[PDB]
Amino acid sequence: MYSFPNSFRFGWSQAGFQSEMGTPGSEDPNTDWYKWVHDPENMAAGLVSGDLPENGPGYWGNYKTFHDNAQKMGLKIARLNVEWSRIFPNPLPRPFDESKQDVTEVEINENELKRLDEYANKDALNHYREIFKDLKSRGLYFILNMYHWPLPLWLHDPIRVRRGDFTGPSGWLSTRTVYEFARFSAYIAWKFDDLVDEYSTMNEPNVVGGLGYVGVKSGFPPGYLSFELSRRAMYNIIQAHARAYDGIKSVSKKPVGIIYANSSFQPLTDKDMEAVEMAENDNRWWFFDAIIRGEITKIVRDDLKGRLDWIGVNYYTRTVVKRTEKGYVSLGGYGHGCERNSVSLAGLPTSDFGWEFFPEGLYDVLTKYWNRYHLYMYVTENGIADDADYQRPYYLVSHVYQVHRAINSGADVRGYLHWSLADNYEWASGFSMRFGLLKVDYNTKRLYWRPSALVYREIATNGAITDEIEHLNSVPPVKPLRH
Amino acid sequence: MYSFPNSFRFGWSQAGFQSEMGTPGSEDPNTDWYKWVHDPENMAAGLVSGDLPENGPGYWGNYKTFHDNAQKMGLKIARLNVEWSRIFPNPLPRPFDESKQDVTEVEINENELKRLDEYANKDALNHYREIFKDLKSRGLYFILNMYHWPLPLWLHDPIRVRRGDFTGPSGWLSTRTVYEFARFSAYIAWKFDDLVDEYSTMNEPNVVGGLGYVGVKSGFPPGYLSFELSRRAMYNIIQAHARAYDGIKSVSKKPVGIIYANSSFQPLTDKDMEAVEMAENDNRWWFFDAIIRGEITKIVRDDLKGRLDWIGVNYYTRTVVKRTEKGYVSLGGYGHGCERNSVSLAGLPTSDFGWEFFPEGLYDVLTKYWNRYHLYMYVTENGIADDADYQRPYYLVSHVYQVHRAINSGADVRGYLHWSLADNYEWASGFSMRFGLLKVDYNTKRLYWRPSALVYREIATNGAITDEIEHLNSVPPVKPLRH
Amino acid sequence: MYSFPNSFRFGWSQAGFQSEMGTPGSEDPNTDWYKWVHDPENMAAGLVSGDLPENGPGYWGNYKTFHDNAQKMGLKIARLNVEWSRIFPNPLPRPFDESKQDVTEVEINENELKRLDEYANKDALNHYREIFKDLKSRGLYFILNMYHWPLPLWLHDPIRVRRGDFTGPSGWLSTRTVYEFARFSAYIAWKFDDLVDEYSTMNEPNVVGGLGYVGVKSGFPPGYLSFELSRRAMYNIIQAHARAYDGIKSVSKKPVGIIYANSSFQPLTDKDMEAVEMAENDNRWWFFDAIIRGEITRGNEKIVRDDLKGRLDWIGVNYYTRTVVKRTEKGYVSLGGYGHGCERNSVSLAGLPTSDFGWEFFPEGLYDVLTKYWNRYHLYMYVTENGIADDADYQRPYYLVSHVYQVHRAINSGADVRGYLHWSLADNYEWASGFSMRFGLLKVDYNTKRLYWRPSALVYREIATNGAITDEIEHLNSVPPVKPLRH
Amino acid sequence: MYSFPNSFRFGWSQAGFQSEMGTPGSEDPNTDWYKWVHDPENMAAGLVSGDLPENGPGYWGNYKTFHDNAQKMGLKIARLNVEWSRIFPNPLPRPFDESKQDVTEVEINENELKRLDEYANKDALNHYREIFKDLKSRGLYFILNMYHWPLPLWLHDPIRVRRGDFTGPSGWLSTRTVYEFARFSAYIAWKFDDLVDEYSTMNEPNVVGGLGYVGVKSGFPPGYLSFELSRRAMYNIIQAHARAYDGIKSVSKKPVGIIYANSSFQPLTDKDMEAVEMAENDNRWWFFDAIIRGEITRGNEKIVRDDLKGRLDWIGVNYYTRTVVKRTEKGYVSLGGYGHGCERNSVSLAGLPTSDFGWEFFPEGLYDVLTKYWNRYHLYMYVTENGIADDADYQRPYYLVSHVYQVHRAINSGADVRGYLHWSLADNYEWASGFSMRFGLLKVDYNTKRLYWRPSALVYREIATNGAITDEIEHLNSVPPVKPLRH
Ligand SMILES: OC[C@H]1N/C(=N\O)[C@H](O)[C@@H](O)[C@@H]1O
Ligand SMILES: OC[C@H]1N/C(=N\O)[C@H](O)[C@@H](O)[C@@H]1O
Ligand SMILES: OC[C@H]1N/C(=N\O)[C@H](O)[C@@H](O)[C@@H]1O
Ligand SMILES: OC[C@H]1N/C(=N\O)[C@H](O)[C@@H](O)[C@@H]1O
Repeated sequence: MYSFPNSFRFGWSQAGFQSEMGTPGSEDPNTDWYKWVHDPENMAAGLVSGDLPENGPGYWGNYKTFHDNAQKMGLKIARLNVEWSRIFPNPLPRPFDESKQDVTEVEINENELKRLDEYANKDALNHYREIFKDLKSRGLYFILNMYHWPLPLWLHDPIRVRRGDFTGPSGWLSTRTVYEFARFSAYIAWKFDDLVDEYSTMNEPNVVGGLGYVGVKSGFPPGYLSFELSRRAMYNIIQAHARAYDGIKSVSKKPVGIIYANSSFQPLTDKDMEAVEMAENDNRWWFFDAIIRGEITKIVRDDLKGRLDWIGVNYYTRTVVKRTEKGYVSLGGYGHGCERNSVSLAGLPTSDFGWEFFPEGLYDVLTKYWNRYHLYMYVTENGIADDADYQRPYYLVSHVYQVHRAINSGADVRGYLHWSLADNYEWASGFSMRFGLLKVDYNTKRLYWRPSALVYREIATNGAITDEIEHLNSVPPVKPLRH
Repeated sequence: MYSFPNSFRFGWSQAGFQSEMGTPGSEDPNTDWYKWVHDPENMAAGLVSGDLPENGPGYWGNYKTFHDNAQKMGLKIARLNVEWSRIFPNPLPRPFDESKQDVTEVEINENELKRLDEYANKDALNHYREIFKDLKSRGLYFILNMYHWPLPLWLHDPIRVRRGDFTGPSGWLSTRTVYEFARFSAYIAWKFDDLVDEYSTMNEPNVVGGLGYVGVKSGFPPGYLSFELSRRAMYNIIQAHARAYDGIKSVSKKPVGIIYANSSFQPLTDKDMEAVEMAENDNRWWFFDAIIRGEITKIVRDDLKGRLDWIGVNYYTRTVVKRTEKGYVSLGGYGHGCERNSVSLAGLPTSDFGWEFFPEGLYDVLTKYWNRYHLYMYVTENGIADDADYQRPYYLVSHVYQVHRAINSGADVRGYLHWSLADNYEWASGFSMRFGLLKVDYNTKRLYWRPSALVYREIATNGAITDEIEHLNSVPPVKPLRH
Repeated sequence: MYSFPNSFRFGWSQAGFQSEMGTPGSEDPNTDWYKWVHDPENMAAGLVSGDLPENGPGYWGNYKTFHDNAQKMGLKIARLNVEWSRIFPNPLPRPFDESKQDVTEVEINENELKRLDEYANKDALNHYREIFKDLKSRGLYFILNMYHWPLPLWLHDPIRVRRGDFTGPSGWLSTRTVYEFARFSAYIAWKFDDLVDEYSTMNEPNVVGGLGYVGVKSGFPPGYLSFELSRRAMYNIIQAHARAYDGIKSVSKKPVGIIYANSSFQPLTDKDMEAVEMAENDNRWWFFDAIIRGEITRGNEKIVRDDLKGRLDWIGVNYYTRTVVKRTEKGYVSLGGYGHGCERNSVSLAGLPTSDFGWEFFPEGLYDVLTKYWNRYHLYMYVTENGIADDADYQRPYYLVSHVYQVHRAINSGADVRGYLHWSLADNYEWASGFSMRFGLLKVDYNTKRLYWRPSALVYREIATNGAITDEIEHLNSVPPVKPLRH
Repeated sequence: MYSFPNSFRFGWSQAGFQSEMGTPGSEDPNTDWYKWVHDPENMAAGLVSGDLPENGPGYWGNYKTFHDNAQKMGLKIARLNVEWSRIFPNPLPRPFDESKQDVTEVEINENELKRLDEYANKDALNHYREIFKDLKSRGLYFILNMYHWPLPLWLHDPIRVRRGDFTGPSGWLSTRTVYEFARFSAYIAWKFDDLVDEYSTMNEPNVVGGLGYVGVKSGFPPGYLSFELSRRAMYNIIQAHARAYDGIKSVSKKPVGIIYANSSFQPLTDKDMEAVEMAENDNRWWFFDAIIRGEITRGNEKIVRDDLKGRLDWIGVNYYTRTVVKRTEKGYVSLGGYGHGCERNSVSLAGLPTSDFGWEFFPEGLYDVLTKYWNRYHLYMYVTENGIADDADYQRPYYLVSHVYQVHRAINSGADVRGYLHWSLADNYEWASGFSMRFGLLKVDYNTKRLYWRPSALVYREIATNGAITDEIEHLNSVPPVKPLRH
């Protein structure tokens, strides 16, 4: 067996936009993402799937069922977010000089929170309180995340921006968003601190800036291709993180961290180890050096330094890189860039999404963070698109083993949260990518236990990979799978 | 949910030759099958795999572990056989006219059993008693089968016969075997009646005669190609069944049945329904009409009539047939005649063994037997070769559902026994075909729970296909599998 | 045997941007498409492959070898374009009210032509003359096409437009481009008419407008997503075609047609026949009714323009695969998993093999397309493109024979089809996809620029030299066996 | 370019039983193989496919058409056999001590030949003359082979032997067959020497003995499993070859060789080179050392037989794929998943594509086999068979060019190789597998008996007419791309 520390918790992560809608009464039309996936032109271009989130798994109405299943599964931790748009669906009075590059301080006090109070949707707040109380009643430790991608439409009209029009609400391109995000975060902590165990400001800010402004074929808002604007967005979201951290801490003593999108950077040949380090700097260290050490672009900002208590590690697969004349490049045919339901250039099985099986990468990522910063971590996402459940039992057990391995090496990792408890709306890809331990019938909103859920219940209830399921710490056999 | 009657039992079947050996001390070199798979010429011809049963899962030594796992899995029934060769490894004194075609009576009484007693291996008998006592102590209902293919070498030297030499011990071609089988069966019931709940005389006599003397590419002993001798073997094994039934009943009041190899015969087109009936007559009814009604080839034998209390239905897949000028033919590309790890001509997934997914066939077979004979049934075998466990969760739930369906239609089916609890020696194919709910590491003899075992535990402990696993009553998705 | 009329020609089609560059001194850096595929942001987004056209098959320098192989293969017809950008690399003097929606007339006279002649690149002109004279010396009948997608940069900066900046050169969004295209076409006809047998104004305007402004994941310039701007570009390209036809006719008596991208629209179920007609209207008839019958929609009204009516002598049918459509509450939709929307090197939802590009094998659609055009307009046709992405040459022998058979079938039904031009003689630069998609009868080694005959080229030679699908290769009129192929 | 010597010939090989029947009046029901494939028990066991040779490509009636296509394809050599059973359908008079292990001499003189002539079927003889004269009229050099597996039923009843009854005609288990084969070969030479350029005594004796008595799942007659009887049959077939060589030489001055089934033995790891040598000894050298050097094992002793020594003028190299071997405690073993032991239409354990028959693409092995024979014996060779089961023709263009290149390489290294004969010109009856395995350059429609040129036939014509792999097809000297193929 592989036994975990008595305090280690197994659980799951999910997001508001992806899971909440589906039950009549749950509809939240007020985000950039809602508008984006309903857009006629985006649909015709195939940038979005045509599936709509209001036809979703219905966590808003059915949360008690989700929680019942999580409890039966032996889970002891959950990470979810509140949707900003639900709490503040209408524009807030403008506060503050918008032309200033840096946002070093956002003053938040009791009076200001009471004023914000008057703009908040009370029905939304009460409902979230009901969801989280039910969550806590199952013995679930609660990590509350403030943001998992959708912005209020009054902060970002993504179609205007796609069209090249920067005169409207411009999302992460505007310091007004940084300012309001800080206040929103403080406001939520102020309202929910009694229920929350730990906080995250944000989920994967690198993906928001990266796919929003560079990887435009991904169909992420606002899909405006610009290196310069991707930089500006990332700069703003970093400041937003720091200002949200200060805002939360003005109102709570609880740990505040951040959740980030990771890949394990692997050398194509033994001559590519420098390329790996350059990739890690460019995709990981530059960001965390900003919010932990205050290092940014080359100065030190005291308002950025030390704004992090813990690191949420999301991990799915690797990225293979090679050294280049001018620098380095990532290679197609490995990691996230494989054919769906096939095999990578290394002969490793790929998921319904075309992502390569590579659990060793998780050990790489956890130990590298630990060695650099010595901040404790949760694995906040790890899972696989696999409606049939062919690969998931292996994917699950193998990655859990790599976590045990990281802890064995000295890394302080305090939980593993699978993505996800149930199938949900996979962004521009729609419902066809199914990540759940539980299968969703979208017609009836019924949840079914895929065999991996029975496997995870084994792990969670025992706090270990048991002797009986240890064989799943291996690669899915490729011979019976599609090539 | 699909709930079964309170008296219905879920369990498993296994065979002595396939599971017993593997632990030092368990070796049984005294069968036709042992000699057959060790034969240098058979190995060079590829008729046998080259794997040897003494390197097996080791039920002989490890039975307590098998039973522990079965109990944890919620199983309540088991069907196993004693190996004839273990109990009588040495030739018995010749009794009886060998030239007579019919064996209508075998006189067995107390004195004769006491005499046989003096030739029996006491160590083997005591060991089986230990295995079965442990089995009963887990709350397992016990179906004891007398025969599952290997014969004592002193009754059958299969290499001599393969070579065309009929002067030696000739197995089912000799009425001496019919005579000794009747006595052996009576002897075992006499020794074990206190432990046994129900009896089977034989496992799949049609396969012994069919592959032994016609389907010679299967590498089954003695591999002598002869329509005439296949008929003679089948004639003898039928009489053997009847004489074993009388012999058991001379010593016990408990139910005595037989286990038979079934296929669901399906019409290629709607013009082939006559072909189906001809196939069913030729492969099923002729045999059961002999041992139930005494009808044989065209007379009635009173010594054959009514020799059956129950029917063991083994079922894996269908056979597609078409009408022919001269009669009917079976079609390649369906049922058992598909490519391994692929798809049939109907687009249905095939197993590691090349067998087509067709659970509806089981409903067909159970209801047809019920309607003809009105004898109660157990599903004595059903399973799939699937080391990876990709298809098994679906195979398991789908077939269990078809049993529920048969019962719903009025058929008296009293249990479902999966083939098998753990991986074992798949005859001429060796160890590579893995049918277990539990995976065997043959190096250490350790057993692991494949996810289907967790699924089966759900079914068995609840006496139902539960709401949560009901989605597995479907065909494995073929898109992610090999074509 | 399937024998063709004695006058029928077998040949090939090729485009300037895709095949010219690759030999020393052949580079043409002056187009929208050149800038588009070199753009750092386009490359990082994966909109373009990273492959560059200047590393291509080298027709500019190696044309004699291309033509040697075409002659050896028994080909008797070719359709190529001149690249506008090579002839006019620098801007011409502003002539004309850019605010006017319609361009009903473009006056071109001999004096105007002689002025234009002062701005034309003479080396480029002379080189094209050398290429075309060699072509004609092989006994190849010559269809000269004026345009096959790239525009001079001075007429379109696609990066600016991608960024949503409409103050610069805007390509088909500007009537200036319409005006200049007319003059350009008249000019090329004026200079080359002695070498040309028939003219086409343009290749697949519907793709330029459709992928440029709607199908933006395709990585075609300017990649600005706008239904309204797609409509505007299509409106301009239609009037450009008409003005180019009048311009060519002012200087030549020869036939002037257009080449258009076709799909065979097929009903998912027997209840989807209406859906097909609606798709045919929306993707085909609306365009050809504008340039043949003068019928068109301007803003929100349905009018006849006398300046558009009758501007077409022949139709170039480009055809690769079908589109499967189904009827919807609000209209019709096309279905993934058939036609061009399949997995690469696999099988469609109908069990038909797909190409290296994920396009479904459906030769029957060529019969559908040819006979439908014939019955509507009764204008003669050439099949101006038909071919398959297939480096290994597994499917091409079947693809070629089967589609050629379908043209024999169309003629048999009464359709006036005068030739079949395979895409392409050799591998070339497949737009945003780069070099990996190989459509050639001849394989190109891009390192040495050497050409190799795939077995389909030997098959094609059998067809062309005999003017028939011979008895000996007739079995290739069938679907490539799927069992040995990837699924 | 890979150019061959001016004297080198490209051609094909074909067998009587596999190609002759299919036309009215061509049936030969009088062989062991005919009875074997019609046998009800063999059919029900799946030992044989159920396909029947009398439904075959019809060379007996259509030979002129076969030869027309071979001439069109530029072929200059052919190797065929006469079927023994057609010439002597009824038993001959018993001559000779059947209990003697060795047959050191078979006296044949002109008087004996004239007596044999009284029993020969004259219609069959005249028909073969007609076939062979037509063959020679195409400029085809003629290798006549005496035997390619089927024996007259009066010499072998394979069902009896399958049943373990050795009292009837026992085929290669009886010296009577050795004795009669010698007379038969002398006889055919006597009758046909004016038409023949070179002779082979037999095709692949090692397969006859090996699959007949050991590899019994292959469904080859008599399918009686016995190491000892396999040894006995191989011993007899060896002496039959020697006696047939002396018999032919008594009547002809022409070269007399033998055709043998080859595999290239390859080491799994660098520690398996000894294993290869042992496999080469056991599967190849032991046989050829008997008939060239007279070295052999009788019962349990190693002797030189003067009556076996030097009975060979040339070696026919048949080659399809490799065998991968590894060293074992007790010796060596060959490995599944490489060579002929792969899944059909898939990839081997080495990632190389497999044929319709599950045979791995390994042209390098032909170089290995040719040079090894050359270095051991210094006898000239023809590649007498090489080809692939491939109905679709996906892999054959690569298979053909690559193996032909390997023969060019062998000659380059000094090996005297005088021709390459593809198996086969057209599809035919593949033994126990039936018609489904298609090896032809030409595809056969078995309903009409029409022949079609697969693209590989056009490729082969390029090679044969030029006497070279030309520059234009040189890219086919490569492995078929696996990505678009089934795995
Ligand atoms: O793609 C799976 C999963 N992965 C994610 N990042 O990699 C997102 O956080 C989550 O919203 C998404 O659903
Ligand atoms: O082939 C699976 C299984 N199936 C069986 N019959 O179909 C045999 O009873 C059993 O011994 C064998 O292992
Ligand atoms: O996609 C192949 C081919 N097909 C075309 N239309 O479909 C284009 O005219 C041509 O430039 C392109 O290369
Ligand atoms: O298996 C193809 C071919 N190969 C052969 N040896 O390998 C035989 O001589 C020939 O008869 C057979 O048809």
